[PDB]
Order: sequence, then C-alpha cells, then structure tokens
Amino acid sequence: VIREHNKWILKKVRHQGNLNTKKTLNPGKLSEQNIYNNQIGTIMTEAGIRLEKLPVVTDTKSFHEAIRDKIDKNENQQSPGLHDKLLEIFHTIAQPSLRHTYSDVTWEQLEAGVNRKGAAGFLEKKNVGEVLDSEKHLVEQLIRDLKTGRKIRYYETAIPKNPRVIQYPEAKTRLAITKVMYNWVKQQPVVIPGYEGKTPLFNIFNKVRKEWDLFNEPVAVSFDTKNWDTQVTSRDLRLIGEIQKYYYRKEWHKFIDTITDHMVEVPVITADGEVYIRNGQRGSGQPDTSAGNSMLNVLTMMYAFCESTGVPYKSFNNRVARIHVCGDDGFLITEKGLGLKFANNGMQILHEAGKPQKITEGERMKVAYRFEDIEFCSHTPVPVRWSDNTSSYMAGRDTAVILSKMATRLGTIAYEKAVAFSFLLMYSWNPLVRRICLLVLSQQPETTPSTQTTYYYKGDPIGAYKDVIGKNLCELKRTGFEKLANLNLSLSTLGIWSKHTSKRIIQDCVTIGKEEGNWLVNADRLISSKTGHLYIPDKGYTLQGK
Repeated sequence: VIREHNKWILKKVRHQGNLNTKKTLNPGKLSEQNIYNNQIGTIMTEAGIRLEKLPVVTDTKSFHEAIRDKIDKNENQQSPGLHDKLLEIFHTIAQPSLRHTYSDVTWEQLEAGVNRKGAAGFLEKKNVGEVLDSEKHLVEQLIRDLKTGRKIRYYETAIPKNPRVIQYPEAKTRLAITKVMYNWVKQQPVVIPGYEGKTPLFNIFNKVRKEWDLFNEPVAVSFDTKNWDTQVTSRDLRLIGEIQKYYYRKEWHKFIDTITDHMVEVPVITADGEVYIRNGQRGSGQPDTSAGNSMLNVLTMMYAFCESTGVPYKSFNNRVARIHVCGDDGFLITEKGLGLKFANNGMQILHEAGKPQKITEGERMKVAYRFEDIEFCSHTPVPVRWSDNTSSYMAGRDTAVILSKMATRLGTIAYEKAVAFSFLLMYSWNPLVRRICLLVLSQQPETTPSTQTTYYYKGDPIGAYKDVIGKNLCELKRTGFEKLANLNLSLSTLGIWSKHTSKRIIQDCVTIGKEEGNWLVNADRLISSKTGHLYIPDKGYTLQGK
C-alpha cells in the first residue's frame, strides 16, 4: 500500500488509472477543471538577420510518454554505507563558523526573491503573487505546522516543458519552504564548494582560469549524469536533510525532518489529472532543487574522484582538484595523471553510487586538455585582449542562441534597454551582439532602464559597464579568433545572416557616431576609430533586477 500520510489523495480518485506505469503506482485519475522585443528584433531585421531562422524550442500523449520513459522507475541501488561515507566527505568541507546558525527570514526579504507569477498547484486556487496578496497567514500556519512535525497534504503537479516533466509543489508550500530554508536554498552564504549558481556569468571563467593556472599540467573532467532528477534516491534526500540540519538552528530540525519525509514518497498529479506516486526522485519545482542537487553532486563526485585515484577523501586539500557545479552540470580540474585516472575509473563507481553517467566509448568521462575547451552552464570560455594588452576571459555561447534569447523575450523601451544592457554585460566580446546592444541603448536617453531583467544600470550605461567589468567597453580590442569564429558557425550553417550583415550593422553605427557630440555607439572601439569621435561617459552603476 501507500504511506499513511499519502492516502488522502486516493480519496479523490474519480476515475481509473488511464496512464500506464509499470513500476510507480498509478491509483487512478481525478476530475479536471512568445513575443518579440520590437526595437531589438528590428535592429536585427534591419541588419539583415532572419528572426524566423533563429532557434526556438505540449501534447497530452507525448507528455504521458515522458513520464513512462523517465519517471516510471525503481530507486537506484546504492552501495551500502555510501551515505555514511558521503557524510564523511561533507565533514571535510563543512563550515564550522555557520554551524547551527541559519533560521528563517522576513516576508520582506522573501518577496525580494520570488516570482509573483509562480504557478498554482493542481488542487490549488491562487498563484505565488495571489497568496502573498491575501494568504500569508495560511503559509505561516503551514510553517508552524511543519515546524512542530505535523505532516501535511503534500503533492506535486506534473506539467510539460511549458517533453521534459516538470514537477512542483503548491505555491503555498514553495512559500513556506523558501521562507525558512531561504539562506540554504538561495545559498546566500555560498557553502557548497564550487557552486556557481550565484556567480555573475561575466566573472565565472576569469575565476576558473586563476585556478587552472595553479596546476602544472591542468586537465578538466566533466560530470555527465543522465536525467539526474530521476536518479535522486530517498537516501540521497535523507543525506541532504542531515546537511541542512548542520547549518540550521535545532528549532528547525523537525521542520526539515518532516518536509524531507514528505519528499521520500510524493503524490503527483499530472496537468491532465492522472495520478501517480513517485518514489524518491527530484521534482524541478522543489525550491531545494538547485542547492540540493549541487551539494549532492559535489559530494558524489568528490567520493568518485578519491575512490578512483586513491586520494584520501580524508583531505585532498585543494590544488589537488577543484570542483565547480551548477545543479548536475559541472567539472573538476586536476593534474593530468590523476584526472585521466578519474576519467578511467569514475563511471563504474558513479554507477554503483546511483548516478549513472551517459553512455560513452570505452566508458570514460569526457576530458578537456585546453582551458578554452571547458564547457559549463551552457557556456564556454572566450579569450579577450584589452587596449593595454592584458588578457582575460568572458562567457561564450553560440551567437545564434544569443540572438534568439535576446529577441524572443517572452515590451517597453525602458525594458529593452535593460535587456540590451544585461546582454552587453555578458557578451560584449561578440561585435554583432555588442553593436545591436549599443543601438538599443542609444534610443530615448531620457528613459531610465527597467528593473525587471537580470541586470539594469543607474546613470550612464557605459559607465555601469566599467563598474563591473573593470575597463571601458572601448578598451576591448580583440576576441579569440578561432573561438569567436566557431561560435558564429551556426549563423552561417542555418543561414541566419547575410554576407553583409556585419558591414551593414557597422555603417548603421558609424552613421550615428559620425555626427559630432557624445554618442553611445562610439564606445565600441571600432566604430569610434571610423568616426574619429569618442564617447566620454559619466557616473554609472550596475544593479540587479529580477
């Protein structure tokens, strides 16, 4: 049968199991009740770009397939005592100066870190914003109920991408959990080794380069687990709860134990009313998804690494191996001899540990021999050279995608100048993107940018850039030749740009800058050379939006 506190959902099954699981229980069914950034897409169109040609990503029958294909399974078998060992590894990275110190935060602190558009659970009424509007007392009640150990009616709703299965708990539950688990879930004091989730994209690789240079013969080994979420075990969850109890005040240990207990066996209700009982996995909607998977991925990799090379997990201090993670994505840097050893012995160990890596030839983990080749968070390092001849790194992506995300912002100008600024902060190493951004930022100087995106500025935009990058945009003289070119291959292979888009976009800039004055487009070293005019910027600061 099901666990006692889970039977409340059976008393609601109005129909017969229409799904077709063979391993997870399917009690039955219940009753059931993309735009363009005009100014940005325009500059792009005018430039000779073909918006239709750019890459972009429901079916109540294709969805039910995903469930049966990935979620319908037994818990991974895990080597006995594996969790005792992992917890043993956690003690080698625990921070004593924060032990038993975390607690809950105020609504004020929380409302500055939540999406008011958060979906409403299945059987639920309001959405995140609507609950904050008139139901905070109900969430506070949930908190006190969980804090004392009172089980609740926990369940998650399953929905397709907008065919990956997204599983999340009620908006009232995501609020109770986030309110108390805030600091860990949002990692304010980052306590997970190598977690880069809260690291600005424009800073990440200059940081990994510093590490890469402390090694004699540097090598990077990447983590390539498959459908990690489905590989999370009940015992994996118990572990993470124990770690959370290391950091939280004892007054919150019962809340953690309780909530973790609900997570070990979860009642899921598909958007089309189908009901199944998931057995120990990870639902992407869970507030602890990011931090929970990150710590669990680091512990598991540290374990696998030491178990492969012979290094004592007792204490490979550091400079022996540096690990960087973001959920399940991640890699590890180390000396060539040990990296190839981990590359050779890693998989079998990870497999026995319950985190099966994706199939590979000779069953080896992928290894990067050149820094430029590392892959992380959907990005890769791009080398840049400044006017004073110093070098540095920035985050590179395939330009085709950069263009896509930059136009289809699923729209005021005070908003499009913030999207442009944000992108100018992440991709000024790409002259196509860099210029599009300068053009969008040239219109309506009287309009202060929006605060609804990742980043936005205060004052002069170009001034704000110098603020976080450390140099003026005009000092950026060169981008890695082979790297830039490769990331631009897709624009030519998908016929997204014309053999004149590059020149056109430039003449559009020079035309604006040719006229005397202090025009924003003269911040781009090239345009400024062709116009003979410079852009003298003023005060400017970079702030976060969202």
